[PDB]
This record gives sequence, C-alpha cells and structure tokens, in this order.
Amino acid sequence: GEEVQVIIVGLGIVGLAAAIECREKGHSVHAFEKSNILKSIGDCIGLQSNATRIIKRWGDGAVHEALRPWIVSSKEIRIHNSSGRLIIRQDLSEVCEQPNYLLPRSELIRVMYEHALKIGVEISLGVEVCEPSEDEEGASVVALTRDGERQIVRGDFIICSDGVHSKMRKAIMPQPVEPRPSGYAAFRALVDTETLKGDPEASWVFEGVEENDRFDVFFLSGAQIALQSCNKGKVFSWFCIHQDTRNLLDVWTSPADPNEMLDLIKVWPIGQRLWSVIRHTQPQKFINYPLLNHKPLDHWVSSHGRLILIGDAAHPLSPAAGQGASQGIEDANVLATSLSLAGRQRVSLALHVAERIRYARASAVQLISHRVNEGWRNQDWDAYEPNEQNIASLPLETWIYGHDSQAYTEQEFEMVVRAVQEGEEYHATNLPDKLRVQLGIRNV
Ligand SMILES: Cc1cc2nc3c(=O)[nH]c(=O)nc-3n(C[C@H](O)[C@H](O)[C@H](O)COP(=O)(O)OP(=O)(O)OC[C@H]3O[C@@H](n4cnc5c(N)ncnc54)[C@H](O)[C@@H]3O)c2cc1C
Ligand SMILES: CC1(C)c2[nH]c3cc(Cl)ccc3c2C[C@@]23CN4CCC[C@]4(C[C@@H]12)C(=O)N3
Repeated sequence: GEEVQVIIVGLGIVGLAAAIECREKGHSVHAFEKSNILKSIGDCIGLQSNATRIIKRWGDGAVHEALRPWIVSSKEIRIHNSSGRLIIRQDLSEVCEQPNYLLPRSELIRVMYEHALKIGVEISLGVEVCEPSEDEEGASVVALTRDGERQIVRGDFIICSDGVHSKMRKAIMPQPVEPRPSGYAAFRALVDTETLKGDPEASWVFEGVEENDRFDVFFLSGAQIALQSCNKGKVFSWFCIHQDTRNLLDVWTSPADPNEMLDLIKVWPIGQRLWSVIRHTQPQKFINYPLLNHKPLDHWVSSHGRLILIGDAAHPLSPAAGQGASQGIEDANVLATSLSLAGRQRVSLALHVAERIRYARASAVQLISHRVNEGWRNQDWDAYEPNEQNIASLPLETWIYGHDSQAYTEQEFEMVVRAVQEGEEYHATNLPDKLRVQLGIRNV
C-alpha cells in the first residue's frame, strides 16, 4: 500500500513537469535541484499546443488559469525584408486553434514550482545530485549539499532531467558523442519594458499589442530577427540568428557584446528602427547562444530500467526551433502515464515503454531542428524576398502540435508492452512514417 517513490534530478521546465505529472498521478516525488531556479535569468519560452494540452490537465485547470495572461494572441507572423517592407502575412489560425503560451522562462518556472509545492512534491534546492546506481529492486543517488555533506537517497527509479550538460547521461551513455557546431548562434534577450516605455522612438512597437501579440520577423543578410510581445505588451523579447564561428559555450550566463548586434543591423535600412527597441535590452542580459547540433542518443533508459533521461538530457534542441520545452513536457506526460499503467512491480517496463513511445518522435524533431541551425532556409536576399519558404515550419506542423501524447500512450500501452516483452520493434505512429526512414532514425 506504498506509493511509487520517484526521484527527480533537475528542476528546469521538464523536471518540474515530470514532478507535477508524477505527483498528480498518485506517485511520491522527491525532486532535487542544485540552483535557485527562481532567479531571473534567460528570456522567453514558447509552449505549443502539444504542451498546453498536457498542462491543461494539471490541478483540474489551475496551472492553465495561472498561465492565461501568457496565451499567444498573434494571429499571423509578419515577415519583412531588410527595408522593413512587409512581404508576407503567414496565417496562424490553425496553429492557434488551441492555446499556445509565450512567457519569460523564470515566470513559467515560478508558476510550475508553486503548483508542485502545492500538490505535495518534495523539493530540495541547493543539492547537486551525483553517483546514481540501480539494481533489479531500486535506485539511489547521492545528494551533495554545499557544505560538502553527502546523503544517500533511495527510490524506485531516477528521472534524469538535468539539462543539456547532464552528468546523469554518462550513467546511460558513458562514451559521449560531441555536438557539432552549426556555424550559427542566436542573440536573444528580454527588453526592459520600463525604459522601452518612455522612448518615443520605440512607441511604434506598442501598436495593437493589447489585442494581438507582436510577431514580426525580419530577414537581413546574415540575420534572422524576430520581435515578439506577450501578455498585452508587458513583455517584449527578441532573437537574432546570425553567423558565428567562435568557440561559444552553450550556457545562458556568459557576457555578450550588444554592439555586435548593432553592427549587424545598422548597415541595413531597417536597422535603426529595430535598434530603437532592442537598445533597451539591459547590457548584462544580452545572450549569444551557439546553435549546436546534437545527435540522438542510442537510448534513454539504463541497463536495469530504473534511470531514464528526459528533456535536454535526452534530446537537446536549439532554442531557435520552437519545440524544445514542449517535447520535454511530452516526455514527462508519457513517462508518468506509462508508470501509472505499468504499476510499481513493472517499473523497468514503464520506462522502456515510455522510451519506445517517445524516441522516434523526439528524434525527428531534433534532426529537423538541425536544418534551422544550419540556415538551410536562408537565401541570397539581394535576389530573393523572404516568405513562407524561409520560415522553419516545425511549429507549424499539425503532426507535432496537434498531438495528444497522453491519449496516444493510453491507447497504445499494451501494444508497446507486447513489443518490449517479445523483443519486437515498436513502430510508433506519433510521427509520419516517411519521416522516420528519411531522417535515418534507428529504433531503440
Ligand atoms: C538558466 C537557464 C536559462 C534558460 N533560458 C532559456 C530561454 O530564455 N529560452 C529558451 O528557449 N530556453 C532557455 N533555456 C533552456 C530551456 O530551459 C530548455 O531548452 C528546455 O525548455 C527545458 O530543458 P530541461 O528542463 O530538460 O533542462 P534545463 O532547463 O537546462 O534544466 C536543467 C536543470 O537541472 C539542474 N541540474 C543540472 N545538473 C544537476 C545536478 N547534478 N543535480 C541537480 N540539479 C541539476 C540545472 O540547475 C537546471 O535547473 C534555459 C536554460 C537554463 C538552464
Ligand atoms: C520563433 C520560432 C520558434 C517560432 N515560434 C512560433 C510560435 C508560433 Cl505559435 C507559431 C510559429 C512559430 C515559430 C516559427 C519560427 C519563426 N522564426 C523566424 C526566424 C526563426 C524562426 C524560429 C521559429 C523560424 O524560422 N520559424
């Protein structure tokens, strides 16, 4: 009559989603995180309908109501050239049939953190998790606190949601493959709303944002720039994908030079108008984040089936594509659903079923996102005008954003169990069949 004891390593977006999913489905959760995750860092996170579908269930709608101010109200993407001329209005009516969110990462973390505490997730901040182990009966980790004290923590299995620099990953894949640089990076930041207000030369950016979030894209030679608003103009954010061969580290903390962005855009006719807004980014908030191409791992689940990698620990995606967080939320939902269907006496089965459901779909999104990183969409803008051909269409694919991962898992669970127990390949239908073979995805 004892609950499953879930251990979670890392409380980024995916670890918090895994904690909420597991706890709402009746399992005990003790989550560990090394940092103060409430600190204001990073810029905005987008969540598409495949993620909001999952989030809508949490607390019988409580989290969705907390996130309602952040529901995307853009009806179109406005695509501009280097003169600022509007070339194409790309309709978002289908993409936005169901809710999407756009909000500062720190606000999404806060909302998820508060709900996790409310529903009884046990959270331990200031803990670096080390040295996982497992056998046929259980798993354990070492909780290392900042005073150097070590505490053993035991559970039924370990959820490794510790991000792109996951140290848990080597417990599954001890020989790490190296991501290769795409040759591109992304400048990105929030704008300081206060100083943005009160700049008369930036007043244009507020037009209509109380009714429809701004979603402007600009294509210049060497730059793909987006300017967005959310929550009725309370927040403005921007990014700029650009060529960069420097040896940049993929972290969200390093100093970046705002003058590099000014130099890139000031030589084109629209540059001064864009800078009228972007100049109000706080200097220490400029991030220049490299767009690295990570190869799918061979698998996500450990030898005894009591550790699983999810989120960016399993399938890091660049922030340039828009499915990174949403796919990690699908990991959390499928894993928790699979655990609930398998039960405490079949934990390894649960993790292996979740891996079989998630792997090909997550890997397809990952491999397609490599093309956005390498700039395949770009053309010579002296000759071509940008249009829908140049917009990475991953956030526009119905097969991604229309998907209901929980319903899929419930309907397919016993078929996946049979594939796992009979040693047969499971052919998931949560991605297009042509895609899996076209991309060279190898089933686990
Ligand atoms: C500080 C920060 C800012 C970010 N800002 C943005 C942004 O503006 N836009 C965007 O699109 N993406 C951003 N990201 C990335 C984004 O969170 C992910 O791409 C994705 O949405 C969710 O990935 P995740 O939860 O799997 O991993 P992450 O979000 O990277 O979270 C991993 C967590 O695990 C913790 N952790 C790592 N190792 C250990 C350990 N041994 N023990 C305990 N805890 C550990 C880390 O402290 C971190 O909180 C940011 C990530 C970080 C870490
Ligand atoms: C910002 C992204 C993640 C995005 N976020 C969305 C949200 C909704 Cl709700 C609908 C569509 C999108 C898109 C499509 C975008 C628009 N950007 C223009 C330059 C680079 C990029 C990235 C990508 C692109 O090529 N396609």
